[PDB]
Amino acid sequence: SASQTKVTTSSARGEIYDASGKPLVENTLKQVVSFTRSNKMTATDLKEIAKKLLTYVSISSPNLTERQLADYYLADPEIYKKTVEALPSELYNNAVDSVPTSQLNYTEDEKKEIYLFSQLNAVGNFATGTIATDPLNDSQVAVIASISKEMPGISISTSWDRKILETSLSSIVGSVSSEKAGLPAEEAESYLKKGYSLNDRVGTSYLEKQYEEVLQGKRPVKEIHLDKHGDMESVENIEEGSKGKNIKLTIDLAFQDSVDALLKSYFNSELGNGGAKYSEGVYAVALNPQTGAVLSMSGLKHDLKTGELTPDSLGTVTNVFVPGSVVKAATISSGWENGVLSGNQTLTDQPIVFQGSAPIYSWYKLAYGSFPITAVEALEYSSNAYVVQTALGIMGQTYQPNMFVGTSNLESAMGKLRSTFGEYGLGSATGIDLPDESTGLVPKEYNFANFITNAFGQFDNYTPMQLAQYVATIANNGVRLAPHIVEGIYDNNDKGGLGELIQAIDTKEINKVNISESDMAILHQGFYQVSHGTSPLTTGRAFSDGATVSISGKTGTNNTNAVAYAPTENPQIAVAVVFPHNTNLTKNVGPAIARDIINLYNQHHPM
Ligand SMILES: [Zn+2]
Repeated sequence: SASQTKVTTSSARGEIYDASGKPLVENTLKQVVSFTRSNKMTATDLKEIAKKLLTYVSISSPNLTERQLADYYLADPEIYKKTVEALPSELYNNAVDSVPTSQLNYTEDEKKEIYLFSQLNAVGNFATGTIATDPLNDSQVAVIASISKEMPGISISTSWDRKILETSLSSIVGSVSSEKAGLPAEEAESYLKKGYSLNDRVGTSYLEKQYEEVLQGKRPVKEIHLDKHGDMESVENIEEGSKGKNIKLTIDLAFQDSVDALLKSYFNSELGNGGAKYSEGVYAVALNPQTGAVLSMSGLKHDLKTGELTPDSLGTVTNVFVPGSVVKAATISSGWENGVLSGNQTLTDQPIVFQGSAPIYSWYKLAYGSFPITAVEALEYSSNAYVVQTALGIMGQTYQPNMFVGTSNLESAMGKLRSTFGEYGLGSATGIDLPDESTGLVPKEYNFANFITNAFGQFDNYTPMQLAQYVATIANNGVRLAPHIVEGIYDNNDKGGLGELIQAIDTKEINKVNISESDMAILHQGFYQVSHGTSPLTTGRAFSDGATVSISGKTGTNNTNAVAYAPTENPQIAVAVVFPHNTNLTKNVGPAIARDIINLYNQHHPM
């Protein structure tokens, strides 16, 4: 029978780099007081160590918990034997812990040695823990190092402050927990199970959290074995510690910055002319449709209460917007999957009149009367009649003007429409490499009118990322890919910086949309004619106006959203622009913004 026990110490966190290698985070090296605890140190011994250490360190904002107050009170061996004396070893510690009031009389200078006592008390037997204090300077550290021998247990070691660098990707990088705030409390149990200490610093937000396993530094491990009582025999080493592995993003700072500037430019323009007065902002996501790589995620928040403009790149994955007409492709796709439409089917474009409700029109209203229209043309002219007749078909009915609609098949129809939408990413999880994306506002309580509006993008709300995946799906011929913001995992070179490739994050297929290849080609013809058409009803000629490459896309019609991919023949970029609640009917900047993003990218990475 011999006693076994192993202790661990954390290392430097890996760093985060943009597509070109610029660092986005900083490990600033610092020196800290460390404490190594022995099974032999009593609480009175620990008290004596705190008081000696208080002469050398500064303690500013001590926020002691009752648990800590009581531990310090009960340290006195005589006062512990007395407090349990009046009660009706671990169970005996906890019951005696509910026996004293925390209304104790400790001077402010007293509260300081209680804080330190706490820090020493938190360190497990034989382990080496950090003793959090105010920043120590070079001279202050040299004093402590020289008188360490007088406080057995105390030493000076090297730690690291984590800081985020001022860039447009600073919001996406996320946060890491302090060594004082320690391991996050509502998750403490699930980390201890993994191997983490109590005062470890771990990603609590966005990328730091998502790639925690990659960024966390490898630990140096030591074993200690115990004799008879459980006392230290010798201190043997198992594993030598190293800096965490690095991650490189798919986003390039230069490009991201130029998209932010372009969004601000268009937003102010629209704000100035009054069109954007009640608009919450403008968001843009550009993806690579062959891989799912995220090329930029930009956002500009306009506060409707003060008026201020602030960056909001996370809005692309957390905020939801009515999509408008850009979703017409997904509704037509649903008609094909549910046997309502056959290839490029001709419908009458007519006002849609249901009993007990206002007629439904398209943007051109009555200007051309009723006329035959194909699926290609339905996308090109952005026809509501077409998608409304399609939706009504999914519900099992043929449109006749003035019809009373039976709603016996409404849950089934809505389910089928949303199911198709979900295949494109609209209302479902995108797969993106962040801990918590919104999946959109998809209401479970709805009626017939809602089902119909949903068909032309006027009910379910989606995020800008979902809308980008949708059009990247069309660009990738129906094969929907998980977006990823990280490109590969990287080693470190000789002095803690971007070394060589460990594991390139590879493409992930999620599903393939259940439509024919020729049906997918009909959606491609539609999206092309939106931008290249010659009809008075053609809706997106602005996509082509000064384009350096051939753009295909779809406008959203209040609402000035747009989606696009390019080049048409061999798509390498797919973009979604979300510009909610813009009242300018005159000129539609949605397509213009998407074109410019695509031009921006083409100038940066030639296609
Ligand atoms: Zn051993």
